[PDB]
Amino acid sequence: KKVNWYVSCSPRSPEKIQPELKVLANFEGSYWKGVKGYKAQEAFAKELAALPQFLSTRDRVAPMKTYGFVFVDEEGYLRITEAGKMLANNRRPKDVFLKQLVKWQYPSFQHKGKEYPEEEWSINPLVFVLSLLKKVGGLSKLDIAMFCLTATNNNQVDEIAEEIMQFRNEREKIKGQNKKLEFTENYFFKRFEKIYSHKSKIETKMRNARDVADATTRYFRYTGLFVARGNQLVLNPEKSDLIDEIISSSKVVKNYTRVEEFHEYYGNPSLPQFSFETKEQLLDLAHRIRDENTRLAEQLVEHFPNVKVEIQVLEDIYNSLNKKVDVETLKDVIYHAKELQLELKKKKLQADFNDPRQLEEVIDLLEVYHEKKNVIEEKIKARFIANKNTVFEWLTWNGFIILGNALEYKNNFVIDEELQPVTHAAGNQPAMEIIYEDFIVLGEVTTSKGATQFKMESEPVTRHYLNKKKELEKQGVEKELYCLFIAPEINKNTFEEFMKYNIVQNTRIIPLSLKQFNMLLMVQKKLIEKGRRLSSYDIKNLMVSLYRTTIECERKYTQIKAGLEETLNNWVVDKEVRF
Amino acid sequence: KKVNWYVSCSPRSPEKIQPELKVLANFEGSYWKGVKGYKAQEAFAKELAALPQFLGAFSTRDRVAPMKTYGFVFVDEEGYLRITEAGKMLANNRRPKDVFLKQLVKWQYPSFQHKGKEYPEEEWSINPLVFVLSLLKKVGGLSKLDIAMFCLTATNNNQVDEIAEEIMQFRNEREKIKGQNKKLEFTENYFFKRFEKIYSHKSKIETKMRNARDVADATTRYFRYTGLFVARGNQLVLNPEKSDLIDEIISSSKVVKNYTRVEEFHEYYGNPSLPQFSFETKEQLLDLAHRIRDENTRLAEQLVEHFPNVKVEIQVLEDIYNSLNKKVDVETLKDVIYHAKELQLELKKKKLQADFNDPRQLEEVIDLLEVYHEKKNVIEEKIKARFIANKNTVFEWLTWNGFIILGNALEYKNNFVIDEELQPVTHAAGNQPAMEIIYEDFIVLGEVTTSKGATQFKMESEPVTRHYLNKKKELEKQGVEKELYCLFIAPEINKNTFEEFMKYNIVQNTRIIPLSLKQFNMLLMVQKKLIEKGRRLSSYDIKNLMVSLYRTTIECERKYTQIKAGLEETLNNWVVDKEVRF
Repeated sequence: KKVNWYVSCSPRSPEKIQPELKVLANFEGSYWKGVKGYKAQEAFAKELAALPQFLSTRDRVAPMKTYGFVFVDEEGYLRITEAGKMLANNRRPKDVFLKQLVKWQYPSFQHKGKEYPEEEWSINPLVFVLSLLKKVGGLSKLDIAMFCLTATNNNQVDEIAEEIMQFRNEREKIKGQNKKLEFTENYFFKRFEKIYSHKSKIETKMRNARDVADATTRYFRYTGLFVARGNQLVLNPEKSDLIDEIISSSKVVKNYTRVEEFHEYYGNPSLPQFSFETKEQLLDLAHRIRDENTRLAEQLVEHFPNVKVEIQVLEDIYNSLNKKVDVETLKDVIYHAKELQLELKKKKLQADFNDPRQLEEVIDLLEVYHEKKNVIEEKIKARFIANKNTVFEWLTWNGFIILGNALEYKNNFVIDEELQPVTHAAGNQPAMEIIYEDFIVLGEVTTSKGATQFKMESEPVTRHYLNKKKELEKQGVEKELYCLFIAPEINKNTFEEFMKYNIVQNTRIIPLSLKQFNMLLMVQKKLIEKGRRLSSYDIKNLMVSLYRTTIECERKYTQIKAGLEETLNNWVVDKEVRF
Repeated sequence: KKVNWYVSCSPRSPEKIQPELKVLANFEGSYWKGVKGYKAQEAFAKELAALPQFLGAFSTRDRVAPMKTYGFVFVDEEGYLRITEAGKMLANNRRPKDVFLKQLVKWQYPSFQHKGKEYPEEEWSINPLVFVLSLLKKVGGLSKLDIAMFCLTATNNNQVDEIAEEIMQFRNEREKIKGQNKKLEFTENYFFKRFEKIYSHKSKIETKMRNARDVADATTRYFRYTGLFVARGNQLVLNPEKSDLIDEIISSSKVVKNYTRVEEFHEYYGNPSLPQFSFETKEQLLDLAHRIRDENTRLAEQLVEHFPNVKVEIQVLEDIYNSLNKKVDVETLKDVIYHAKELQLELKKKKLQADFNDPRQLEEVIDLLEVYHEKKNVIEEKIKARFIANKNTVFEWLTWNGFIILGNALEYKNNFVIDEELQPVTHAAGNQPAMEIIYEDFIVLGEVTTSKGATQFKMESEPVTRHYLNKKKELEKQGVEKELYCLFIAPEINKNTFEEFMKYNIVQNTRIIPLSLKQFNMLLMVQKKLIEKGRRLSSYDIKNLMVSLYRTTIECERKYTQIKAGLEETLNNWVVDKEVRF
């Protein structure tokens, strides 16, 4: 028997399921089971690796089964559930996840019989964590790896809440931040020992837990039910009504041993049906969010006219309802309108940033990346669920939000409903794309150094830029394209290589040290103190200048290097603030 | 400016330095530089050629250069030949692997031998052996090829992280490539291009790659000699019994700046006490001595019931440690520790007898021996994938495991070199049999070759008979009264080689017994089946085999095919006698 439930790491973040599932849907109706199925699994594996997204079958497909996107009918054919179809078509993907993860239970068709007896097992894991959080405050990745994976029954909420509360109480006693880690780590080894070389073996289970707890946080956050506060998973205050209804109507259905019958329920993305899902109530919910958005916008359009973008998009979303007023159209309007709200929140950060303490938090946090590896990991884990690399992307992006005037601040790393970081940008994408009135600036960041940096950033960066420019041409968008490449320490060979690309291949890649990126932030801080702020033109100008310097200066590493410092300081001084 | 360091292949194996150095030390205080130097260098070359090792002058500067490179010797400001303290130790044959360990650790570029324009401080600051220690801590093992590709062209101690990085990636690229032949292509291609960036063009980069390979070989031999590294398969790894020493070596190593002036530099480099290690006090040397004792006592105690031939080592340990009843000084302790490790190594040879109770381990030696019936290219390929050593050395090694498996010897004396985990390094010298197996009341020399036909006759007739007659005179001389046999093993025994030994047996009173590889394995097969049944060969059974085969060689009709069939029958008789299933 098993004693933990798990969220697979294939992939670690949910948004990567969609492209694989889209490819898998093409094998619907293929023989899939045993030896007669080899030809299809083989053809799939292969058409799958051909994605830009990837440049063993049973291991990738398993999560898709587990979340009831797909199954194998009794006579051996691959089937795609209604939920799978919707996700493959990219229809309201986070709602599809929310509803599947809410119905997720043990036992199930995947996890039944011998290894999963009903004496031990009866749990909806997502809804467990929702109930559990109603008691405890939030749960770090380690809480979850420690305590939650091992829970096998919805009944164990209180027992497990209590036991966590005590672990917090026995840890408050241990003085020394160093000594607290020992206590925690030893408690971890012991608790798992009760439950599962002796020494090296339990440690490997503890490793596995920490991995699976990361994935868990990422999947649960993608639902919009949970968010991050600091390094703690907690409930989303905007979803209280829903979470309630979810806890109330939850259940472990007993009919899980026959594949067709089980998936008729578990594959159904309309289930569970919630109380507000009527035409009447969906209209109210659609209107309600329009009001929230109109409001947010209206409080911001004086100081920050770049919100006219969102305003126009809302008009476009809602205009559907002049054509159709059915349940389905309403759900799409509501989904899109919440995405658009999330865009509005990115623009509201612009306003939050008129507060020097808020602006300074980003500066100060960015500063941390000057410190040594060990101090980096420490101040991060204490403040964020996502790892340091992903947080650097997050922070830089906030930097561009500080500087203002973009029509869109397009993070390519994943964030949650409270704009907190989750997952880094995919290999085929820059970390962010900042879209202005008449130019576009890509953000490429890294924390890697020396020979390693060249390895890792040279080709990706130039390729992203060249791919992006191709796409603008294709779409006939006629804005200049720059790329700011930001690192705490830029490696000489990396720098020279982008220089080569700028003059030879006509890229506009501008390397700025972290120190230099920060000066921009401080510059904007001081402007705001004096009731002024950077314009779209100021940023354009800075980008044009620094690029000009890259192609016009003598082809000597320290020549260009000081040339950038030169152009930079020109622009700095120009804003007529000293220090 | 040079881009690689190097271990000379003169000699390729480090144990051959000692006798040269001993001869060379006789020339201490001789003028050695330039034109007045000619007389001395020539007297030396001549004395050097007199050794058993150069029979079975030329450029000296090449014989002597490694002795300069490792700090055994130098030419002083006035141009006289001087032997450093390390050289003196090694000449006298005191703790020679320790001497080597210390000199190779201190060894650096740049140096007194390797300085100036060819070796600029901008590019060069490396201790080669300590670099490979560091590197291995990251990548686990390094094949010769690895060493050829990545290591010889490192010129700075700080390149470790970088080269580790680069290797892991190369291993990740290679691992994804499907198909053995295509893996080889990529490997050769990566190698080719890498060395192109560093140095008929194609054939010039390939000479460099070949050299790199050869130097990698000598490198692994010298490094293994130190005991710091052992072989696992065809990989050089760190010796896990040496974690602590390795870490201390890494921490305290350095490239000293005072290399330009000869006397000053050698006062450091020729000092066989440097570097001084933490445990090298009387107190901690005592603990180290006691700790090795306990290792030895333990392995001897888990053996002595079923393998009472470990009584030899038990007694020798006693003799070694009883020195400390008389003196406990740092020097006596270093000697005690040195010998007790040597003796530990003997205990491990006796432990193999126990490991071999496991039918799988036994069978591995049979199947490896079995590979030498294949074509030359199959042999090379199957041995390069499993050993650092060449297939000729590995054949001596397997034959010797063959004798361990048959059991009962007081001593299994490999004359070829093995490392601290008993893996093979270097074939036996031309003036020795490959092994000497010593029992209670008889001795068996083992001579083996992979050679065939006229080239086997040419190579073997005279050295085999000469080894036998040298050993026999030496026994008489020492009053050791045991009969002396030799088993001569080859995959295919040449008619003329055979008849030559038969001739020497009956005319010159040798006891040379040539067995085919096939017949050798048949013995091991027999002992295997005896073990399956709770039995095993005794010392008697072995003696009986040797005596009988010998008798057949001198008693049978003097026709080649008669004696050849006589051996088969005697062998089959002894096999039948053992009552096993063939």
